[PDB]
Amino acid sequence: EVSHVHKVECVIPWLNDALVYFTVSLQLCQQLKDKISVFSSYWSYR
Amino acid sequence: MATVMAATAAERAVLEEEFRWLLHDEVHAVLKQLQDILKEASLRFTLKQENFILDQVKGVLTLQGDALSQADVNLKMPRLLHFAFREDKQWKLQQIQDARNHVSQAIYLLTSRDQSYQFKTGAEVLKLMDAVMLQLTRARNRLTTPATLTLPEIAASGLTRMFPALPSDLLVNVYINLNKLCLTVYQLHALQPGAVLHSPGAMFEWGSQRLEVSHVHKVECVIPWLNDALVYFTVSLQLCQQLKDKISVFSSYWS
Amino acid sequence: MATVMAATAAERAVLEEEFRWLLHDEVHAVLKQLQDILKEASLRFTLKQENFILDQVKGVLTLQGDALSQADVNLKMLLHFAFREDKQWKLQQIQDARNHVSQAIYLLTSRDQSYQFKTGAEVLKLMDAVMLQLTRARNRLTTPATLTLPEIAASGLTRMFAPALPSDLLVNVYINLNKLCLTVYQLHALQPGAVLHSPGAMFEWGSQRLEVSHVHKVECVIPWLNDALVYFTVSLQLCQQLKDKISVFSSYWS
Amino acid sequence: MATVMAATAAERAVLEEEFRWLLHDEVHAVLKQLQDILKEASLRFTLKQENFILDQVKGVLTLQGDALSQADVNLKMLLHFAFREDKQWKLQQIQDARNHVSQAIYLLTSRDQSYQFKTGAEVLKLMDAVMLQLTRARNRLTTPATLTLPEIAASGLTRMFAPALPSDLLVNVYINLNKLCLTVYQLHALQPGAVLHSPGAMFEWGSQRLEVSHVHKVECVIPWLNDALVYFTVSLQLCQQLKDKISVFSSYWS
Amino acid sequence: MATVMAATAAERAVLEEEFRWLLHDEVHAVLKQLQDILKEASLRFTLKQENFILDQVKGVLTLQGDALSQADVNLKMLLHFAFREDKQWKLQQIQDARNHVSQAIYLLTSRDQSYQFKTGAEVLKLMDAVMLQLTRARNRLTTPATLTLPEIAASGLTRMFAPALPSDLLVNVYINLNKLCLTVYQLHALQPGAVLHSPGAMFEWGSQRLEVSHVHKVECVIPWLNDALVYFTVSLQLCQQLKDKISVFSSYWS
Amino acid sequence: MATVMAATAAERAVLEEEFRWLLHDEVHAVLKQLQDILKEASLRFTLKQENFILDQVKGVLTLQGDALSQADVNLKMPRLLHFAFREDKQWKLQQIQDARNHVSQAIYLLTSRDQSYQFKTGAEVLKLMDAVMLQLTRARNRLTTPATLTLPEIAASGLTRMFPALPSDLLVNVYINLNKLCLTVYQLHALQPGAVLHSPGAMFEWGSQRLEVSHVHKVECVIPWLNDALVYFTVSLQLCQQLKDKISVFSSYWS
Amino acid sequence: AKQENFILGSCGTDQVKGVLTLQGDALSQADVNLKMPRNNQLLHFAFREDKQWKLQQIQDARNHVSQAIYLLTSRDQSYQFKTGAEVL
Repeated sequence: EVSHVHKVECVIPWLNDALVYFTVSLQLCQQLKDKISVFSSYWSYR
Repeated sequence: MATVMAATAAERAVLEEEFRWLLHDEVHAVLKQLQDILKEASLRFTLKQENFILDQVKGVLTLQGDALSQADVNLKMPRLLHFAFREDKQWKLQQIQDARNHVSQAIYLLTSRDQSYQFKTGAEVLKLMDAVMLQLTRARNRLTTPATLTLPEIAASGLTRMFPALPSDLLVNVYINLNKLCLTVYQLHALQPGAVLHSPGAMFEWGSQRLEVSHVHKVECVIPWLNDALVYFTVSLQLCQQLKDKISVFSSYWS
Repeated sequence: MATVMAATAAERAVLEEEFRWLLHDEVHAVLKQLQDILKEASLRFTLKQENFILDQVKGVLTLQGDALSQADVNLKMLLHFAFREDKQWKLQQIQDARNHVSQAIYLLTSRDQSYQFKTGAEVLKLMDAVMLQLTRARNRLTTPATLTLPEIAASGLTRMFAPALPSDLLVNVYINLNKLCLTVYQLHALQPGAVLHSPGAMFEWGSQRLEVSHVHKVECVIPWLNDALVYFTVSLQLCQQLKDKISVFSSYWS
Repeated sequence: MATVMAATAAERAVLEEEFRWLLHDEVHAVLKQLQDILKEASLRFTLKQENFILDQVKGVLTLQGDALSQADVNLKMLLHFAFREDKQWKLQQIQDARNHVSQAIYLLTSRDQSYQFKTGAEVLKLMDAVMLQLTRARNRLTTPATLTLPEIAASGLTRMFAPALPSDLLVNVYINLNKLCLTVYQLHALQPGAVLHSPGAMFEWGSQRLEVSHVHKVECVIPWLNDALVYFTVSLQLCQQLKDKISVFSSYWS
Repeated sequence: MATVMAATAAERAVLEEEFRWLLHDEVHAVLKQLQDILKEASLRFTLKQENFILDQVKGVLTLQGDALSQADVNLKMLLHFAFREDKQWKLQQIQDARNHVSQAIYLLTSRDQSYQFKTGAEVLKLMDAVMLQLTRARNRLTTPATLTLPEIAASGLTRMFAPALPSDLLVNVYINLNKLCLTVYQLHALQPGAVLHSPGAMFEWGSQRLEVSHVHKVECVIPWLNDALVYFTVSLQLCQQLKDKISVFSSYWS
Repeated sequence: MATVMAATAAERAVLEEEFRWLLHDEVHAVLKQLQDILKEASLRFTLKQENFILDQVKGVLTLQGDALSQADVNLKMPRLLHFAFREDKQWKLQQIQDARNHVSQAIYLLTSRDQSYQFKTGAEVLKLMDAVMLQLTRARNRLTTPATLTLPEIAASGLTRMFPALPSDLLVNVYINLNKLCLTVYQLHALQPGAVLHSPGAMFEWGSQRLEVSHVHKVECVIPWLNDALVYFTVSLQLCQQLKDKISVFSSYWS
Repeated sequence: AKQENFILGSCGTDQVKGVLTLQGDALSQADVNLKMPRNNQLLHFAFREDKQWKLQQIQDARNHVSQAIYLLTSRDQSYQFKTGAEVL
């Protein structure tokens, strides 16, 4: 049986950087998708 | 008594949930059917007949997909003249390209969704339906005769350049009208010392000269695969509308 | 099965209904209590002590309702002052407070006590209105900060004393929450804003520039003002309690 | 040029992202601190002094948690009173306060500390909930104004004294923010409302009409109540600070 | 009849127009007054007394603006302390308050006084902004509750005394609304949170665990802080009055 | 001066009130007219002609209300075959039932209101109008040719079972198109080792076999009472729209 | 420079403290002090030989990153797209 639980933690700066990069990239992708959909809904991409 | 009310509330909650699953299955069924129909509609725009014969002015046009690959025209005057393209050249009909784009977008809207999520209110389905229907109605609308094409725009069109090379008493326009490939010849008349009418007696300026439409000759021919495509659009629109209506009935029923 | 479910909507709906009747009775109980308390608060303002004695300045003021009917003041600088004729200086704070009380009571008595309880937002609006009136009355009773020394000078009170008084003295009488306050400002013009009310404050008056050299403040508790304030506090709490219960109810069944 | 602009959306988006991680860490830091402080505040209410001595009336009260286990009172009118058996009178204010604390702590411990910060409106809602619980606890600890003399009479406390006591006396024990309060109301029925709690207040009880002739009030500071209140104040300020920082952030990047 | 009705829209519209010009003049009057008062409040923070004397601990502090330039302290435990060099400890509360004042004044002076009165919601927004700045200044001046003993220890002030001082003493200097406050915490580490600031409070510092054994608090009124606070209160009331009049107007003609 | 402004304000208040009564009377007038027209439209769906003769394929159909009581069909092949129902059986046309339901609902919307209340803003009238118009437009839409009927749905329809009993090289469909009773015969062709087109060359699966439509024969005949009903729908829709527009003009006029 | 040693926990607030050396996805060291079971005792543990503890989360994430980059780089960046749907 678990009697006690001890949890310690630390920010990992480069992991944090990675997450930030993932999020920002996701945002770039969605913005591009939105522009493409907006344009394409009326005009042809080519 | 609280036990009655709780067991009870569980009974209504169960019925509503089961109905939510029914509606889930209905939604995805209709969506799948939409992808099938719309992909067939898509297949109609790319390669079926290619040569078409179009009154008192006659024409043989070879149309491959969206490209009017050739256009051979005979005009019977009070006198007959005969025209053709540069042999090497193709005139693209923008309406078909546009329509094909809208179809492509609709199909993307249908295939870029996870067909595996649990059912919700429906407002999201409603938005999907609106998007798809907008694309379909736009495709159909583009296929229809554009009213806002001026005679100077027709003159400035590449099609005039595309013919033996011919005078400035004649303008030639080829367009699509729903389910019909259309050839129109405008016979003109320079005037002695707007542009929207397209009827005999319409006036406009071109180049640096002022011109009047003297006569208009209109011939047309049904394009079978365009007709199939339009039929597909209509059916898809109705399927979408039916799904929207059922979702509304459901949502109002349990609220 | 649909019969189970119909029985079920019925029993839930019955419980909720009965609870709305409970809340109905509670609302009107509280409202009636509010009218009682507020009418007593009202009775404090109309007509109980009238003479009041207010350590280097002392004064005897006769206050009748909102009217300061007499003010006999002794100042050690001993010089002595009184009112002329039988004239009364009205303390506007009391008038204003009485007005807010009157309005609250109107809000309570001009309503249909055959309410057949609806939702509660209407009750909530009523509660807000009444509470606004009460809090405003109490706020007015409190010492007004935004009174300038030139406004004090331009007040009729300065004109009001017998013998006719000097331009090195200003007299102000006001109410601070629940105690009659008498303040004497001793000035003297300087050789060749107005908000601080403290020694060393400067301001203009008439066509001359003056500085407050010191300030004398005496005060005395007014029992019926205290009663009124207690009534305001209790009424506010009753209102708040009703609002909170209504919110709990409405969130409970929604 | 589009490449410049893409680089540009990238750098702005990176800065904003990093700042959201900062705000993420700040939020959880504050939340953890709130749980610590509030759990200590909670520990003050459960089980530290138990015997308390409360100038013309004096009393010795033994208070265990929310239960007034004994109350031995001497009154100069000298007469002497005590509890019967080993019975305890519960002070509901403490119970209520403890409930609000319990709720706040639940609000803090029943949340996912793997938040991956979103916007802040959710944090803001949490902050509002907790602050409401704290402010309510503190408000309850404060002297309730809306307690009528007949409610005091109908309270079990009157029944609770040994020897069995007279109908010219009422006894009330309550908590005012942080100090145990004992009040004795001396009455006497008149010959052929209820809210003021002051000498000269009139009310009905049983089938007889009574008037408060005078009131005796003694009080004593309760150290752990004071600790709890200090905790409430500090927690409220921490919450407010977090709300304000979130608002600054959200307005800054919007 | 339409002529009657046209005349009629004309007369109503004229009355409402004239009243908007009245409200226009009132708004700008109040605004100008606010700039005057707030600029004086501002003048209190920049440069008037500088030396202050703050019953078992006593101290002489020289405070210049926001900078505590010197602090000579005597403690009975008699031991004596002072600053090193000619260094100044800045009291951040004063800096913050001065910032809020600066912002309020900007809000007032960066606006077009050729307003041609519109509706009032814009005025209301301005009033809200200014009032927020004032209330924040005042709140900051008040004693911060959320300061932990380890934060006090980590403060530069502990490092700041000559002779270099012991680890059984902590010194904190802060401002509480309007009076310079000096507090000495007497500690002693125990044998093998931090928020209460009272005797018997426990916390960690460095790598050791410490408990506050007792606390000594002395304070002294700062006259110009008091003036500033009075200014804040008056400004807040002026703002509130303007808001209320605007609301009455807008509800009156709607 | 306040007396001027008050008497004055009373003058405008009086004019606006009187106009509100005018609009009240107009609203109820239009509503009554709607009940009359719609009840006549309703009466058209229940009992007028019952026998109908419907190109190169011919038919005599007996239609009673919503029930196709009999359908006698001659098909002229390259060779003629003759078909009839079980004599005893009736095929119900769902479009008519649906339309009749919408009409019933519209009439309920009109008759279940107190024709005696004082006039208000109109938003309530606007909602009533929207409801009624939705019912009418739905009735009309249902009467129209349903596009979303697949060939396998036609095969799975009871109508096929209803005929002497006939092969699986023939499918028979009877439906309504606005103002025309329609009979369509699909001539099929099993294929050697979607379904939406309804045109020659369309493919689909049925039973456990794969089939292709080889030819399509379409005949139709006007149904007089359906035409009357449709005319009624159109007129009612216009009456509703006119009332909506007038109410909007009023409400914008006095705001 | 990129950080390799990380401090988890404090001496006073926690009963566990650790200095973990994390290299890429690999936990190369975990040097841990535990103040258990009593508040004056302390036990000590640390990695054994030159071992790598793989944090699977980091490896997986890195794989997905690689795949995304592949999707972007497995294209002729002089490739004109045909429809908008292809880009989507």
